[PDB]
Amino acid sequence: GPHMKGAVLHEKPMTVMVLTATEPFNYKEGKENMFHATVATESKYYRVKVFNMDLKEKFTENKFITISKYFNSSGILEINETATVSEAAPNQMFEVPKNIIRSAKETLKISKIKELDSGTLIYGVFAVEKKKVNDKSITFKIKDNEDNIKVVWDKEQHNINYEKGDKLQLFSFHLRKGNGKPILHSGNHSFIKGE
Amino acid sequence: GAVLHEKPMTVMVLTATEPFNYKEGKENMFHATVATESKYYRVKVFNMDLKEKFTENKFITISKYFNSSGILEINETATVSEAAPNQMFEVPKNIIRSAKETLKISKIKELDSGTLIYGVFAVEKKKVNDKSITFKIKDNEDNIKVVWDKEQHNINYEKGDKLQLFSFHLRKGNGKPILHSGNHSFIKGEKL
DNA sequence: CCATCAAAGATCTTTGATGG
DNA sequence: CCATCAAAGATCTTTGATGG
Repeated sequence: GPHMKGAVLHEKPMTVMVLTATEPFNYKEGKENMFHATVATESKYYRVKVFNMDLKEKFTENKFITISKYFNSSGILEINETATVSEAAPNQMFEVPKNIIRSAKETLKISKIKELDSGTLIYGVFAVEKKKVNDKSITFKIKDNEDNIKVVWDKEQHNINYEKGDKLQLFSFHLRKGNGKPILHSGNHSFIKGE
Repeated sequence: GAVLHEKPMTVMVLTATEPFNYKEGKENMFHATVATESKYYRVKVFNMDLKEKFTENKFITISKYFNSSGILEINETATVSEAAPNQMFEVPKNIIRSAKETLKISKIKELDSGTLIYGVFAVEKKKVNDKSITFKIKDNEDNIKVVWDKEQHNINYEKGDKLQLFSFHLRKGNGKPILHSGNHSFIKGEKL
């Protein structure tokens, strides 16, 4: 089945414009690489997790593609081996509204992130106040104008590309509210990179 | 701070442990318990030349020793002699019994953080961690966690056994009282 | 009934208070 | 201005709730 549990299959074809995509990366040892992308329709942007590396080229910025038999997990799309992805016909193309492009690249305030439900996937670019390397984890204190929060990565550390002073790019991190002590924690598909 | 007592005191030796390594690069130490006519004292001995002197029921006269909040500490600068008969005496039965008794855990929990704790307790559970070994000990009223993080070698006691503790430190932090190993801590046990 | 992953809690490391 | 050492704080593990 889908890499995201509970994800629902959508057979109906949908045409999107690719806004951005990450390099592929190893998310789990012994498994094929994945990448993250953001795509948009005339009315909505979607975060997308792509598990078929045949599709690297099709996820080029500003390209229009038609996707079918993809999975939807709480608004996050998953494209795996069973999906069909083709280049869109010129007649299937459209203009993405500016507000949608803007929202797709925006990062929520940390204070607002903290109000979301536990388990919500968090994406964004944040200033780093401190980085701490431990044996079983790397932690970051990230911050903005108004607030700060801890980011916890407990996965393989070798391939993280982050340099002192960089802003931190987060993809698919999980909000954990704990009990008034919230953090962002890596999960199965999380990706982290300096900007 | 510990108080130096230059004047001689004659005591009877009640019990003493075998010597053990308490700190890397240091001479061994042992624990003992001794008594006068009127009081018992727990004792820490750091001069191993004195081990034969600390045999059960022996009367010894101690001088230039330290009293550290009720615990006597005997190092190289102390003088320890065999007592003269005229300094010998009878240790009353209630003093000997008090020397051997263990505080209820419910009373231990009320003491100040940092108080040194000794006693014999039933073991309820043992857990081995990466860098510590912990035990749950109990009596008829209460239970408490013991933490050993000094050497990470096997402590071969488990549920049903009895654990004898020497100079463990009470920590109350977080409203969660524990007994924690410290500089001079030692564990003996009775296998089941 | 395993797998998941967040909440709860234990363990481990750092800080800070105290004294000599 | 070392040495202790317990609390605070951070990391790490265990537990418990959910869902295919």
